[PDB]
Amino acid sequence: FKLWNGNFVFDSPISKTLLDQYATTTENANTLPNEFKFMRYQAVTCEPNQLAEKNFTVRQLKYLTPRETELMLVVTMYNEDHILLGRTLKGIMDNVKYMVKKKNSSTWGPDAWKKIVVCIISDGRSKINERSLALLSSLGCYQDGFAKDEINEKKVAMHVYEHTTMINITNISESEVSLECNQGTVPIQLLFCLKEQNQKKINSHRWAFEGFAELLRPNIVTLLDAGTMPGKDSIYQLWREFRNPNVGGACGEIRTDLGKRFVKLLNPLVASQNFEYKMSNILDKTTESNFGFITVLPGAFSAYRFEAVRGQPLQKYFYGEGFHFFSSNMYLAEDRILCFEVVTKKNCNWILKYCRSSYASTDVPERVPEFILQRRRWLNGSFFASVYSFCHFYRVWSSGHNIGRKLLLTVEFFYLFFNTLISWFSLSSFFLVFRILTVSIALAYHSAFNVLSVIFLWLYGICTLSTFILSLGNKPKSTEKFYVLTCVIFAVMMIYMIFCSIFMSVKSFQNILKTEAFRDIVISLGSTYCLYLISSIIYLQPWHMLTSFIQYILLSPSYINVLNIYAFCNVHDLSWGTKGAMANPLGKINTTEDGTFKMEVLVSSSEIQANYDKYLKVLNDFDPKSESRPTEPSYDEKKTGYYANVRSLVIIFWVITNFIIVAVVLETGGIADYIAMKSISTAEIPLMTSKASIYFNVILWLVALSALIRFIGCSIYMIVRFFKKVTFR
Amino acid sequence: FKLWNGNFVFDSPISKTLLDQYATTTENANTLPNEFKFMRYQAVTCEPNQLAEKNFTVRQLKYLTPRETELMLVVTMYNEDHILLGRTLKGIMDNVKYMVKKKNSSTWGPDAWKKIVVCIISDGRSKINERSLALLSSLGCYQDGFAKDEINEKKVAMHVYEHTTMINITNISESEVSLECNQGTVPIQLLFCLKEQNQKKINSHRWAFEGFAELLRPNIVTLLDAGTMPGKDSIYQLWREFRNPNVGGACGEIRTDLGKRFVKLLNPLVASQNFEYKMSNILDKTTESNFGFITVLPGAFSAYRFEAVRGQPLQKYFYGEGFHFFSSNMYLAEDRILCFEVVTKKNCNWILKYCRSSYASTDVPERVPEFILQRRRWLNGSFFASVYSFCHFYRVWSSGHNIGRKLLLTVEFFYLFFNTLISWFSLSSFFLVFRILTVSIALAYHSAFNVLSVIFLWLYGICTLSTFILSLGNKPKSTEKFYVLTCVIFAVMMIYMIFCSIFMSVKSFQNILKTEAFRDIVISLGSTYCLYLISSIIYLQPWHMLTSFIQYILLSPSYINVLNIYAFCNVHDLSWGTKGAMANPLGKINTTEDGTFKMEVLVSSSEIQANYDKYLKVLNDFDPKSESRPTEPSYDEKKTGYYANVRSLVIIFWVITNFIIVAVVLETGGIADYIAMKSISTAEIPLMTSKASIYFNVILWLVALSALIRFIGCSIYMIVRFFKKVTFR
Ligand SMILES: CCCCCC/C=C\CCCCCCCC(=O)O[C@H](COC(=O)CCCCCCCCCCCCCCC)COP(=O)(O)OCCN
Ligand SMILES: CCCCCC/C=C\CCCCCCCC(=O)O[C@H](COC(=O)CCCCCCCCCCCCCCC)COP(=O)(O)OCCN
Ligand SMILES: CCCCCCCCCCCCCC
Ligand SMILES: CCCCCCCCCCCCCC
Ligand SMILES: CCCCCCCCCCCCCC
Ligand SMILES: CCCCCCCCCCCCCC
Ligand SMILES: CCCCCCCCCCCCCC
Ligand SMILES: CCCCCCCCCCCCCC
Ligand SMILES: CCCCCCCCCCCCCC
Ligand SMILES: CCCCCCCCCCCCCC
Ligand SMILES: CCCCCCCCCCCCCC
Ligand SMILES: CCCCCCCCCCCCCC
Ligand SMILES: CCCCCCCCCCCCCC
Ligand SMILES: CCCCCCCCCCCCCC
Ligand SMILES: CCCCCCCCCCCCCC
Ligand SMILES: CCCCCCCCCCCCCC
Ligand SMILES: CCCCCCCCCCCCCC
Ligand SMILES: CCCCCCCCCCCCCC
Ligand SMILES: CCCCCCCCCCCC
Ligand SMILES: CCCCCCCCCCCC
Ligand SMILES: CCCCCCCCCCCC
Ligand SMILES: CCCCCCCCCCCC
Ligand SMILES: CCCCCCCCCCCC
Ligand SMILES: CCCCCCCCCCCC
Ligand SMILES: CCCCCCCCCCCC
Ligand SMILES: CCCCCCCCCCCC
Ligand SMILES: CCCCCCCCCCCC
Ligand SMILES: CCCCCCCCCCCC
Ligand SMILES: CCCCCCC
Ligand SMILES: CCCCCCC
Ligand SMILES: CCCCCCC
Ligand SMILES: CCCCCCC
Ligand SMILES: CCCCCCC
Ligand SMILES: CCCCCCC
Ligand SMILES: CCCCCCC
Ligand SMILES: CCCCCCC
Ligand SMILES: CCCCCCC
Ligand SMILES: CCCCCCC
Ligand SMILES: CCCCCCC
Ligand SMILES: CCCCCCC
Ligand SMILES: CCCCCCC
Ligand SMILES: CCCCCCC
Repeated sequence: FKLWNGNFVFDSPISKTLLDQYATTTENANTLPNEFKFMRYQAVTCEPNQLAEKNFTVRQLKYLTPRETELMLVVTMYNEDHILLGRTLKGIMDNVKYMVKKKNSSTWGPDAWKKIVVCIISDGRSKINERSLALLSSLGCYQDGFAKDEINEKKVAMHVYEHTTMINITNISESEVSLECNQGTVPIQLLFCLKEQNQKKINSHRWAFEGFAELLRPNIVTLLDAGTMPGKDSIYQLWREFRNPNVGGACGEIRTDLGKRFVKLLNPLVASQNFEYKMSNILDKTTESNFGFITVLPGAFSAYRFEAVRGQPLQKYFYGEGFHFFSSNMYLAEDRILCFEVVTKKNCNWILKYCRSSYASTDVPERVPEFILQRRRWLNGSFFASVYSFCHFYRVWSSGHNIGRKLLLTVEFFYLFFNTLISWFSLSSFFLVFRILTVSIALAYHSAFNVLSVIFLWLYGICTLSTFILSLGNKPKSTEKFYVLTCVIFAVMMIYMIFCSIFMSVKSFQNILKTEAFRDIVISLGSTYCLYLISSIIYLQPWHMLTSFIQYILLSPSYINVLNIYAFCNVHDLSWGTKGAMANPLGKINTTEDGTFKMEVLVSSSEIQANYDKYLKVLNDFDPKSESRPTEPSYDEKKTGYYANVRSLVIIFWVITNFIIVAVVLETGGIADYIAMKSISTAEIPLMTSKASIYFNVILWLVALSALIRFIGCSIYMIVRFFKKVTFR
Repeated sequence: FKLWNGNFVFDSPISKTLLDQYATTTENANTLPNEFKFMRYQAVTCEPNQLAEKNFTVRQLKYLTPRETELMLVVTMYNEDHILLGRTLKGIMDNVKYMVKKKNSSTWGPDAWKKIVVCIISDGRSKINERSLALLSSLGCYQDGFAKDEINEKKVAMHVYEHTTMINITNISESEVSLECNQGTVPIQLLFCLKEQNQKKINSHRWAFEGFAELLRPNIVTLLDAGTMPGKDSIYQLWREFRNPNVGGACGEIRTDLGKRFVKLLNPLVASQNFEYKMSNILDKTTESNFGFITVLPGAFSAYRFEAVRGQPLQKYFYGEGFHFFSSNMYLAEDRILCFEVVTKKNCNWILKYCRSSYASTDVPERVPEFILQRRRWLNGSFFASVYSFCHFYRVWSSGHNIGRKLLLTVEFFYLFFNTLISWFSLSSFFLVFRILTVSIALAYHSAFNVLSVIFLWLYGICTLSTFILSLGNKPKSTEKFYVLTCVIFAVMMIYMIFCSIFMSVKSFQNILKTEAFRDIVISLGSTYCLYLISSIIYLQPWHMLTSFIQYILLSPSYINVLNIYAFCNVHDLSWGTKGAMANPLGKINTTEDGTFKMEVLVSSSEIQANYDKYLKVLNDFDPKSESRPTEPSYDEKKTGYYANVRSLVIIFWVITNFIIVAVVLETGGIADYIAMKSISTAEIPLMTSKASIYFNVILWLVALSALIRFIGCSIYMIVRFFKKVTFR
């Protein structure tokens, strides 16, 4: 063969069984376009940054009339099953089919399938699922065979497969995938590109944004994840948000999958997450979109404009530039930095908008060990992305917005840090609320309320201590039975804490009709629970305020005492290092010959004496006077020693600054003794002071105050969207 | 060559420069015995258990008159310097020289160097120090060259080098080693045997006890360690302990090296360990030897009788037989099991005796991070070896002792467990002593004693919490500067605690001459410190009660709060597992040809269709109805999950059972509130109760009581030895 400009570009045909299916579609089975009956293979053996410099090309450039690209759909995966992968492909194909049948459109039409380009980017050739790859092979986009790993002393970086198929999935069952090819199917051009070795996930986005997108030059770049299934017309609704030239990014809403006939609602750990997803798409995202800055939830469905993300925003996302705090830990925020660098771009004005008429369902974990490992990634990233934004809020004023937008963004950057500070102090708030409430009901009614207030404290301190020891030196998959018991214990504590307040409040009412507990039934149940229901009704989805609202309350104590403790003890996921310097000089003959053969035996007396004097000389030049610097750690074992130091300094500052709040309200830590000894000179300790009644009201005023802003923000968004709908109708 | 019975046995000569030195010794430089001018090499390529079964042999068996062995000295090492190795060899050579000049002896004499056989067992061929091996090469016991790694599809297990040298070291300086060969030097038979791959240290003892010792068949087997230097005649004095046939093992005493002209006494961390070594060889070892059961200190100098340790004692030391508590953690006790299985041997009667006229000096750590990592091995082994002995104390009565010895051993097995229980509860004892003493001086004199009692509690709780976080998820070599600060803080706390007691006691005396603090200067300073001095004077080494007694007191709080915390959080030294299943099918050509060459390209349409059909068939047979058992952990990654579970269960039971003692004396943990609420029905909390004065005397009575037994035991041993000396004179 004659390789093309130093590159191995091969062109193979397809199976005979597959071509016959395509032949039935046309009205004359004699000829077919070359794009429908071939599969271009090529090896890259270079970097994604210099893909266009090494005379590399894609299949879209070399046409009689060059094709333009309007949407580039990226779909990353890593050893997912062949059922999770099919769900995303089925959702993608239906949207493309929908966008073809549009009658009146200046962009889309009956020949609009030449714009969308699907791009699957797998990770690792030895880690991809065996069954998932067979699904791609059944679509005509994979052929076993050519896997050249090197070309002229150049290891290949990644393999590129590409083909324009005409088979789209019809129905995904629980154990089967239905494939069909009829007159009502649209062709989908695939660009399956498989990587060689495992390189995390940020490198996968580097192969797309800096790689193929640099050759195709699309308008919009949409990000997906294997498992997420877009809706019937979710692709089209998200594309309509770029009508005005100010938007530089968008995302829809994400929903949980309830199985078949709503069967997955009996699980207390699935119904709990069904209420948390709803309350995040109704109270938080709308309020963030009002100002003009949003952060996409993990697993969601997002799209960026390729003109906005080009240059500085992409330079500080991939590389980001030692061992400095804001440069070495910045990978923990995932892509939340990309959303922040777009709004604050110099001499430009881009805003992020939240679309509501585009949804994407997904599955959720149903076991406890698997559910803890997932939130570990979310919490560590949502905590660092708000500390980075607050310390760099001055960069908004160097942008190109007007005067109103800058002031509106500065307020939101403070309102987010206030929410972060509330969540940082939530470990010492729950204990104080639990302790000032059980004691206060024992000083008023006695009876059996005196022993129950001592059993629950010891049952709390034992479960809290065991979570710190099992998170610093153990895995959550080994000891699975203990976490379930801890969750049940916390749920029971929550039930008792709820009952005590109702009892005290009803007694207070009966003793004044026939105060800390008087306004406790007025602000924590009348102004917090009512606004949630009103906001849900306004959002026109009021069917989750009774379905799965009880289960979320019982698992509330396990969101701040089992999930925050594990997420802070595992920040960087270090691995130290073993290595080893095996003796390179080895394999001295094999003596395979049974006998006779003597090989080479040194008998040279002079050589023997030279060797003996060569070992005798080593003991001479030993003087340690010039003490050389000890062998410093490489670079891979010295960076690990830095991740272990910035992680032990966060656990200490999180425990010490939370115990100070407890030793100012409860007068623990030896402070009450100090007052008593000061009072015995000019001698006893009260059980409860007056500082436990001021604090018990402040921590409940902030809870209902933060639920008041989320209602005004949710209502303004709907009011504006209703007028937009009326005007555009 | 004609290999011997399936074994590669080669015989090389020595360097010409080395033979000339030997030639000067004899009175006729014409001939020399073959043992003095050759070096036998052999590869083992088998197991130590079956060394004699594969027709293997040593150089001592094939003589005109077979030689018998009286002492087999084992010297293990692992990447030690060439100065530490020379110190042991110089000490060994001087003892052999001393044992030759004895005039009247029925065993030793002028030709007694044929009995002692030195055996150096290095570990790892790629880990041995390159400079230390040159010292062996300069002795005529190593030749670079033949290092065959395989023979007829059989990997070599270990390499055997052996030669009878005649050069002994004269003086070891700080940077040089002096070698000489004169008329007053004795030959030493070396058996340097170098291992192939790193296999810990228990395997090294298996190569000796089950290996060479099975062919040489010695009388006594002495154990050493590179770095330990025996005394002038320490070998001979330890051999005299086997005169009577009841002894089945012995050991001497170990001392610290004070450098040159006592220069290493200025270090507070070296002087502290100088007083701990003395108090262990004067109060503990003598008392244990009185009963008849002793445990050798780490790094010491011990000897066993090969007849006593043969069979069951060696079968349960190496193998010891699942995942059971007393079978999987038994490797933590090192060789302390061997000492226990000798005394309780079935139908036999062996006792362990402690010799006092044989010493061996060694170096000690002088940095803090290096000192913490060493005691981590000692504490984890001395705690498990006493729990195993107490739960199996019934095995003494099945032995062959008389009636008195069984009763004497049963008492000692309880007295050791009592000492272990005292040390298990030492975390909550120091805090109680520190807290009941600083508060009590603030309720009597006020002034500045009210603020100092609150600063020290907060300064204690911050240093105690940071030691649990830095030991469960960090290495002690990284954060070196924090441990030094923690030690200084604890030392200052100790000084303040000492001053408070003296102040209170002198006030108590002055207020009765012109009670908890009255007998506090009578039992904790009059009956504890005096008995130490009396025992030291009786031992005839009373020069360490003022030299390094102050430094040991200041570092006393750091022996139970920095060393016990780190030793319990790191019990098994687990490493989890990474592994990885790299794609075995790989290496798809190299395409090295610049052009033209097409190699093999499949174009077979039928084969292509068959391939497409075999990838299409995988999606068919997928039915998950028969849910197979998930892939269980191998055996190496499942055992690690068991070591992590038995280690988190020890840290929890050590913290919970120590906080209960604090919540019964100080009435913390919510218990005082319970009493107050019970008292408000039929309402305040006292600062100090009467249980803090009963406990403060009990914990000081046990301290001076345990120092009273160690004096009687130390005196009885010396009284008996004096009569033995008088009778044997
Ligand atoms: C010997 C200890 C064994 C257990 C170790 C557990 C693990 C980690 C280290 C813990 C360090 C703190 C040990 C406190 C020991 C204790 O039981 O001491 C009590 C409680 O004292 C209080 O206030 C209670 C303080 C609770 C602290 C919880 C953790 C806080 C972390 C940050 C610590 C910062 C400094 C805190 C200093 C106290 C003193 O009671 P009292 O004599 O005043 O009772 C007077 C009644 N009339
Ligand atoms: C929110 C916590 C943040 C810090 C977490 C630190 C790390 C690990 C988990 C610690 C679990 C225990 C938390 C105790 C919280 C606390 O500050 O609570 C106090 C102290 O209470 C006491 O007694 C002091 C108890 C000290 C316990 C030290 C460790 C013991 C380990 C085993 C625990 C076994 C169960 C113990 C139950 C208490 C209640 O003070 P009060 O309202 O009675 O003061 C009345 C004055 N008139
Ligand atoms: C008569 C006053 C004392 C009554 C004590 C009753 C205790 C009942 C405890 C029941 C279990 C509580 C949860 C473990
Ligand atoms: C004088 C009476 C004292 C009674 C103390 C009762 C203490 C009960 C502790 C229960 C702990 C339960 C842990 C699971
Ligand atoms: C199979 C995984 C289940 C996870 C949730 C466990 C239950 C949590 C709530 C318990 C409530 C108990 C009320 C009595
Ligand atoms: C005079 C009425 C006394 C009522 C006492 C009730 C005690 C609490 C009972 C329920 C405890 C929590 C069970 C989960
Ligand atoms: C100095 C850089 C390394 C820090 C390692 C962690 C030190 C933790 C102990 C000190 C905590 C101080 C809290 C006020
Ligand atoms: C070599 C030592 C490196 C220490 C790095 C410490 C970085 C600062 C950590 C601050 C943590 C603050 C948490 C709120
Ligand atoms: C390292 C910082 C330590 C701060 C300690 C603060 C202790 C609490 C002081 C409370 C003062 C007011 C008491 C009523
Ligand atoms: C989550 C809010 C943290 C900061 C405020 C905490 C309370 C401060 C004390 C309030 C009570 C009054 C004490 C004098
Ligand atoms: C006049 C009564 C109060 C006096 C307070 C004096 C405090 C002195 C503290 C000195 C440092 C203590 C160790 C940090
Ligand atoms: C009403 C006056 C209260 C005074 C409280 C003083 C607390 C001092 C705490 C010192 C902590 C030092 C840690 C290193
Ligand atoms: C170089 C390593 C030193 C280790 C010991 C540090 C000092 C311990 C004792 C401090 C005493 C301080 C008295 C004021
Ligand atoms: C009436 C006399 C009062 C004396 C007060 C002494 C206070 C303690 C001083 C030393 C503190 C510890 C220093 C290391
Ligand atoms: C009374 C203390 C109970 C502690 C339970 C939590 C620790 C469990 C560790 C893992 C145990 C695995 C075998 C059951
Ligand atoms: C698979 C779970 C294994 C758990 C093993 C637990 C063994 C017993 C540990 C007891 C520790 C006692 C310390 C005093
Ligand atoms: C798991 C075991 C828990 C035991 C709790 C014991 C608490 C202390 C009881 C003290 C009773 C006497 C008080 C004066
Ligand atoms: C180290 C000894 C541990 C066992 C005994 C601990 C003290 C027991 C209580 C003594 C005081 C009296 C309480 C009623
Ligand atoms: C260079 C590192 C700076 C870290 C700044 C952290 C600020 C945290 C919030 C402080 C105010 C509550
Ligand atoms: C972010 C939440 C912080 C903690 C708020 C209070 C939790 C307990 C509420 C109990 C209601 C009965
Ligand atoms: C969550 C509530 C659990 C207990 C059931 C309600 C108890 C109400 C008591 C009212 C007394 C007047
Ligand atoms: C930032 C750590 C928590 C403490 C915040 C300040 C508390 C001041 C209390 C003053 C009481 C008089
Ligand atoms: C973050 C908001 C903190 C508000 C603290 C208010 C404290 C008020 C003390 C006096 C009440 C009468
Ligand atoms: C099978 C495991 C048995 C462990 C026994 C431990 C005993 C510890 C001492 C109990 C009495 C204080
Ligand atoms: C094994 C030792 C346990 C703790 C004994 C008491 C320690 C503090 C002594 C203070 C003397 C002034
Ligand atoms: C270890 C002692 C440090 C303080 C110096 C001695 C103080 C003695 C005070 C006596 C008062 C009567
Ligand atoms: C074994 C764990 C520590 C507790 C030992 C028993 C204490 C009993 C105290 C009884 C007080 C009335
Ligand atoms: C291990 C020895 C424990 C001894 C406990 C004695 C308790 C005595 C209580 C009554 C004193 C008057
Ligand atoms: C998943 C079946 C119900 C579990 C209930 C746990 C409390
Ligand atoms: C770059 C660090 C800025 C800190 C600001 C704290 C208000
Ligand atoms: C130029 C910086 C202006 C900050 C305004 C904060 C409200
Ligand atoms: C972007 C339209 C003006 C906003 C002004 C906010 C004060
Ligand atoms: C009144 C004391 C009761 C102790 C046992 C409660 C279960
Ligand atoms: C899946 C394991 C369930 C254990 C329940 C313990 C209460
Ligand atoms: C349309 C701008 C609204 C700003 C205030 C949002 C709460
Ligand atoms: C080793 C030189 C003296 C150190 C003293 C540390 C307190
Ligand atoms: C084999 C376990 C014996 C336990 C004895 C406890 C006294
Ligand atoms: C046969 C067991 C006898 C035990 C005696 C203990 C003193
Ligand atoms: C071994 C000599 C007899 C000892 C009896 C101890 C009671
Ligand atoms: C009397 C209060 C003093 C507080 C500061 C002590 C250093
Ligand atoms: C060797 C490092 C010494 C640090 C001293 C800090 C007080
Ligand atoms: C010679 C036996 C002595 C037994 C008692 C030792 C304290």
